[PDB]
Amino acid sequence: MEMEKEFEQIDKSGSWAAIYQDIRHEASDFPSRVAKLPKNKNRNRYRDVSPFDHSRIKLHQEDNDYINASLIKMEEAQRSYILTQGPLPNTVGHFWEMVWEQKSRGVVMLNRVMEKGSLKCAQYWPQKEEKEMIFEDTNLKLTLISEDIKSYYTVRQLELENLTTQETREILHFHYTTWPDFGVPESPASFLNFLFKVRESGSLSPEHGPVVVHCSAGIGRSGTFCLADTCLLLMDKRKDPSSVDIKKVLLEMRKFRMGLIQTADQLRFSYLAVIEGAKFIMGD
Ligand SMILES: Cc1cc(C(F)(F)F)c(C#N)c(=O)[nH]1
Repeated sequence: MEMEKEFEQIDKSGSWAAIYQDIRHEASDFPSRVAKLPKNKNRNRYRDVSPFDHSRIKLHQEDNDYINASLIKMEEAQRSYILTQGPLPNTVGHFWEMVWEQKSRGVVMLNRVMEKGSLKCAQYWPQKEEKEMIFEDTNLKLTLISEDIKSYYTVRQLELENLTTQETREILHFHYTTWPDFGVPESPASFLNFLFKVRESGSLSPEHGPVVVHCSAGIGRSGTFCLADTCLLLMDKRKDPSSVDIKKVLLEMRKFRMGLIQTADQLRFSYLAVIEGAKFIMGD
């Protein structure tokens, strides 16, 4: 069924909440024993959003290797992603340790530090060039190199130093600053423009570690980014582009982290984004 035809029949019958509950019913359910140990209690932003044990990202430390982050591997597509929660006050050093240890090139942030009059994350990168940050706990220095503020997003160059060794690496911060407080955007055009800006940078390419992607909980907004990116990749890759089924790709991705796409509005938007993206993909 050409994805767009399925979109029209679902939209006309008014059945997005219905379809979404079905995906939630067939989703995998694996154990997250480590996320729940008493010691890890202040490392989780939300009581009901946890990394599955089989796919969790482990820190290289002997003390406590735990972070709320999952490795998502889409095999046929040849693309991996790290999905994580917005850092907390006491996990900002762990966040930057993960970026270093996994060799990531880019970080994608899809929330504002404050939304709905509350804090969704910590201010985990420097606001100014001359005022760097040290994370004592993980032996790291982070420096703002450059900022490029656009209408729908901001792009930043950061330098990360492991003070243990004196090695430095350049990290790219892609910040989508315009998701509305409520709901999803009206047109996917600015979100697709943003996705392609991340792609262009090399941040999603196989010669780097996996990209790190986060929103507040790391499952909603994040899930949409990854779902859209994987579905366009497979359309470009397969012999039959129309054999790409969004529902199947989602369920495959939910094998690695719980709860990816949190509302039927967000599922509906992910179809829109892929559909509009296929005009590019397909020679246009
Ligand atoms: C079973 C399965 C499904 C998918 C799906 F396409 F759906 F995402 C991929 C990918 N990529 C895979 O490697 N195995």
